[PDB]
Amino acid sequence: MAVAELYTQYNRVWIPDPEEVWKSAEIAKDYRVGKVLRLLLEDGELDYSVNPESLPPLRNPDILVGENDLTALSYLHEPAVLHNLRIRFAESKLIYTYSGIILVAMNPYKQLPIYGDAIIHAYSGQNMGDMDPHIFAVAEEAYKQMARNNRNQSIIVSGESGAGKTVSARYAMRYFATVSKSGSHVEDKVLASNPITEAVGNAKTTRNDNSSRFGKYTEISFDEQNQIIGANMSTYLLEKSRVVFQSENERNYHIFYQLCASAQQSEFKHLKLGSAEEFNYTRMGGNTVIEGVNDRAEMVETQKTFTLLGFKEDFQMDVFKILAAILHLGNVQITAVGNERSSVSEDDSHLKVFCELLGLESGRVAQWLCNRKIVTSSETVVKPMTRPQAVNARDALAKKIYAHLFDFIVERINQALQFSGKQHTFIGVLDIYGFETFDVNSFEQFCINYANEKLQQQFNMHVFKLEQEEYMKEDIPWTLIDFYDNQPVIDLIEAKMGILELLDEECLLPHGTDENWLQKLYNNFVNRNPLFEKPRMSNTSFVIQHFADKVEYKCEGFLEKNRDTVYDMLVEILRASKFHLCANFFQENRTTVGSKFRSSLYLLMETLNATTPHYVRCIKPNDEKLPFEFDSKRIVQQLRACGVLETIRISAQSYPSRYIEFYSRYKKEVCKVVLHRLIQDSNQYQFGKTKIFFRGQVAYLEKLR
Ligand SMILES: Nc1ncnc2c1ncn2[C@@H]1O[C@H](COP(=O)(O)OP(=O)(O)O)[C@@H](O)[C@H]1O
Ligand code: VO4
Ligand SMILES: [Mg+2]
Repeated sequence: MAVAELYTQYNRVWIPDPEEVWKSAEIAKDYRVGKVLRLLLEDGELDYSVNPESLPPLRNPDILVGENDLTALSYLHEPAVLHNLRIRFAESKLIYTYSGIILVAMNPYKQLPIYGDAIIHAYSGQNMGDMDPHIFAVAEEAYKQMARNNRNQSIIVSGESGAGKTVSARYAMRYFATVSKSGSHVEDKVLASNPITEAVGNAKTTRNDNSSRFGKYTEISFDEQNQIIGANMSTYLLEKSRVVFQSENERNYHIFYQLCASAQQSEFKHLKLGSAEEFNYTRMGGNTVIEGVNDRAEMVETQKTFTLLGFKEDFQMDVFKILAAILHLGNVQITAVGNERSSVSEDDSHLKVFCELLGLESGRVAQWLCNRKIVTSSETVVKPMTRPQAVNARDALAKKIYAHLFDFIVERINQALQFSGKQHTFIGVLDIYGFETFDVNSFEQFCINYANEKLQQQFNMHVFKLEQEEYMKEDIPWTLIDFYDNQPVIDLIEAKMGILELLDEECLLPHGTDENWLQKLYNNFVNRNPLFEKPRMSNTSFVIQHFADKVEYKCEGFLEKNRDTVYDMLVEILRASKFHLCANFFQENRTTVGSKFRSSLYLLMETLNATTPHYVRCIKPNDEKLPFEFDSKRIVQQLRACGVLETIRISAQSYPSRYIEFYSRYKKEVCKVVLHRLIQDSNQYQFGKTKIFFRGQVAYLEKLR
């Protein structure tokens, strides 16, 4: 129709380019309705092959600065979004951009002076959209709605590893803490909870120098005057294998390096530590230092933060003792005796420190690192362990001790953040590990990536399903916006016949194996479920089509990691610990890791669904942690994965403000003909079965009051 009349001389379009995904091209001669199109490139010209139905994407008119909200784009398509963000990022140094209520945040990889108190208060009391896009605006909007509607809110940040979720979450929490002040100083303690959990919960990966290896949901509690009174942290599966293993250029958890960097301080001498390079549990990656990070200085800050939360020096030394003990455990020499047996010397210097610190008997530990007890009714058998088996038992114990320590710190943080008053409302801040893939992906990545699928599902259910259904039930004209439903890959993972259920099945077999489980995966899903693949050149791995990328998983270690057990005799020894904190960990007060995880995510998703969400979509602009560097191919891959274009389409098309409430606030044939004969714009508001939808057309009537 008129479409062809838009493609004329002097006009520009987007065409595929390998490097920048899309490249611009100017139209030479006007277009004729119905097969080709002549364009003048930046360097030369060609007759662009064209589909008369789907002509090349029209380019938008240049503006001095990229529009603050992408819904404002006349021609809404992928090239427009990619280009607007590039211009705002590379040229204007703007990391934040609106897609309606949904915020897009680009990782600058550079400190920006835009988070000060003056700016915080400039955003306070303002309406969403009045100010430039900013994480504070998202936070203010949630605060505004909580107070005005007495409704619980959620800040839900998303994106792949290193995109900037944790940073966004912390700045949102800082905003809340500042505008709630002056409380009659609980705010300082709520904020302190983040860096503590980072010290024991974050570590350097090749994607992120400060990668979160656990999921976090922090409910911030408010009183009736909307002042912070406390908070509660829910954590989700910590990466345990991190304690005893690192791949090249990766580190263990930060606090180990903070501790080792403090080895020669007087207060720490009794822990008998050395450099991080002495210990097997911290040296494995080949590099113990993070560029720009002084681990000794971080130890000092960590100690201040513990103190801020009310954890005195003795409490701090007690956790440091556990951490030191774990390090020494990793350096306990286990030697091979023949081919079937292992041995640990009771005089092993690291074993002695380990036992001194945790108050254990060295003869007992050495014995039961290298042997296992088998109790039947008829008898008790003691079998030797091979050195590999002994190492595995040793490392399992280390992981278990650390897991308890982490839970213990979280629990005590929650005790310190408790309140006696009544919780009027709360704002929940979600910060979980983001999508990640490496040369070698295992059980850890599978769980993280499954969690990210569920979050994308929760986003989609709210933004696309629930929202568009409301319109259809209210019976108004609505053109449907398509989105990619990731329910299938989710079912493949979590449902009755799923990967995780099959893993649980194999784990019940006493002679279960990773290989037998993998074969069952092949048989059930190869050439049967499209989202499941077997590489042509591998009989040890499987591939999953996730919303964001395809990921290849090695089967090795899935059973072990799903079972997550320690030998009874080792647990019994630590249960008899003469160190109070350790004995508490292993005191006596079925389901697998995979099953506990599913249940935890189910409860989290329904927690979120019972709040008003506020979505922040974080994008990692490049893979080299470079300041304001725009990698087009990687960015467009993330935009597609998060359904950013579709989010903008439904954002532009949606009615922001939504009969019985109409009359009383300020039959249905009357109220309509009343408003119709009141405002000359019939398009400025659409009437439904039981509600009238106002396009900011609703704000006009407000000021008339
Ligand atoms: N707004 C920001 N300002 C400055 N640096 C940032 C910002 N967002 C991210 N970064 C940098 O990127 C790093 C990784 O971000 P992070 O939030 O920890 O990632 P994740 O999404 O995996 O939680 C930050 O620790 C910092 O180096
Ligand atoms: O690297 V992040 O795990 O914190 O998503
Ligand atoms: Mg993080």
